[PDB]
Amino acid sequence: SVDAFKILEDPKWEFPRKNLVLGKTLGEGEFGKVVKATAFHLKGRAGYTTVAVKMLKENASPSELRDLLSEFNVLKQVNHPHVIKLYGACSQDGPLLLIVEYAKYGSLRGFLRESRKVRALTMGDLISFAWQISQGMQYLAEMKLVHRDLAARNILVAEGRKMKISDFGLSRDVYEEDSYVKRSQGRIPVKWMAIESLFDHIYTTQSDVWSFGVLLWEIVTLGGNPYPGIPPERLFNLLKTGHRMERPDNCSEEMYRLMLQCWKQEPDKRPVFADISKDLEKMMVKR
Ligand SMILES: CC(=O)N1CCN([C@H]2C[C@H](n3cc(-c4ccc(Cl)c(N)c4)c4c(N)ncnc43)C2)CC1
Ligand SMILES: [Cl-]
Repeated sequence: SVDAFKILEDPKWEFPRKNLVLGKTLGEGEFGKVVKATAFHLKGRAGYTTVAVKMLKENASPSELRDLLSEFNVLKQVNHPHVIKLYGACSQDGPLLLIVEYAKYGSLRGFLRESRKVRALTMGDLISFAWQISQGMQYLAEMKLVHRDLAARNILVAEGRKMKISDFGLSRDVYEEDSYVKRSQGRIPVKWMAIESLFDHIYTTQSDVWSFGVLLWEIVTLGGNPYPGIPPERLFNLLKTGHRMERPDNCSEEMYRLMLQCWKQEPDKRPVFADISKDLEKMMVKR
């Protein structure tokens, strides 16, 4: 009935728009506009706190609001150190604003791309990043939740070079809830899509392991674009015929072995994030 525009008000998460000073735009993707801000008297006590506010673009489409609200409810449920922390919101009688943790160093891909022309990033730094994101995904899988997109773009980096999983707009439950859900078709970048997602549109938690395998590639390549040059059809055939991405330039032999474990044909035989987090710690403790 009620048009999707009208949003419900959650009492715990509603923050006064009067107690918020917006500022410099941090980015404006298809997800929406995110600006830097600081909020006074946030979560009880007592001073101001520098945050980041996502919002609708000036030319927002209904699906953008539908996904921004689908991003809201997922952020409400989850609370984890390596998952960007939702601090508040501004829904009623005004533009919808999501007050979220401020991860200064920016998108992980932007963090990796900036460093290779310039800060110095050791190899031990990269395995720590994947180990951080493995724990965060481990937490989300313990919530029995699929994140779907998972890429070096959607991962954030906070103060002290700490990872924060973000962009929960496309998330879905591994076991469905709504009796009638409108499925958001073909929104995931084909290169990060698991073979089954390409084949049968199935986005499981083991599919996010496939996504994590591509993410590992992005990290070690420092922002590299996966499967270069290949069009969409040629990629589907490549994965169907059996080929994957080859061992990247200056990547560990046991690290590349893990990447192929995530691109296994059968999702049933794919390592789980809890058993992946142990594989990444074993890599650092040697060094
Ligand atoms: C086109 C494209 O591929 N781009 C790459 C990603 N860019 C994002 C803006 C920047 N960003 C975002 C957030 C943020 C805050 C709340 C939420 Cl709910 C979400 N999802 C994210 C954020 C932050 N808390 N602190 C610092 N920077 C931040 C990364 C946009 C452009
Ligand atoms: Cl974003």
